Amino acid sequence: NLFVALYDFVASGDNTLSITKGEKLRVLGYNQNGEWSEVRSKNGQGWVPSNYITPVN
Repeated sequence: NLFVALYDFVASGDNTLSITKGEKLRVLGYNQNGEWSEVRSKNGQGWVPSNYITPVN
């Protein structure tokens, strides 16, 4: 189901994705240890730290 950004995140190059607080996100998957999440947003697709997002219930 759908996700939201909890904080602003500035991409640090590579395939990380900048997101801003309140932004809607779709979660595509997790990394090798689960601490990063691959997400799809308006700005596009990339990785953000998992603790920056929460599923909306």
